[PDB]
Amino acid sequence: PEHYIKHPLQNRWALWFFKNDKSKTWQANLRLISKFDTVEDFWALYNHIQLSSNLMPGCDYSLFKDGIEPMWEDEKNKRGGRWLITLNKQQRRSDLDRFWLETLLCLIGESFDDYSDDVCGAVVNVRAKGDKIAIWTTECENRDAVTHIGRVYKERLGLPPKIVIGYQSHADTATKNRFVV
Repeated sequence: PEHYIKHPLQNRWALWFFKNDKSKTWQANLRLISKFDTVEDFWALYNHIQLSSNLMPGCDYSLFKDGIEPMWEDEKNKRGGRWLITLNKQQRRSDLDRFWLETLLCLIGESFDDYSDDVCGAVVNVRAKGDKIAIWTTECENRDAVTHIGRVYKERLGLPPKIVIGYQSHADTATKNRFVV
């Protein structure tokens, strides 16, 4: 049966796109692209869309578990936060696309062991002043889960142990770091 069945993923995922249009509210600029729940359907989608480095400034991609919208207000994000990766203008070229794909694989591959259930999704923001990639988790007070996801993520990204990344709550963002690894 390994011959003809697609490989189902642990979760079904939704990809979202955001395009900055000052005519519209922020929520109105957020749009679901499509969903998938197999490895094959993931790659069909990835191979079909623009690399993040080719997006116009002001655009975002978001990959979230089906039923979680990529906004702070979702029940699964209101008490959560994000591990934040900040990219200077030069890293748009060097690391943006490879960091984002690694992040996508950390999500769909459930790479954070027992704490993968705390993952909600990830977001890449393409911006003229500097890009951002982040993994969103559901509960910023679960120190074990947050710091563990943060350590795994930093290692999968290949970041030097010289560098530090930080985790901030969405509540703080909507109005500093809570954890660092």
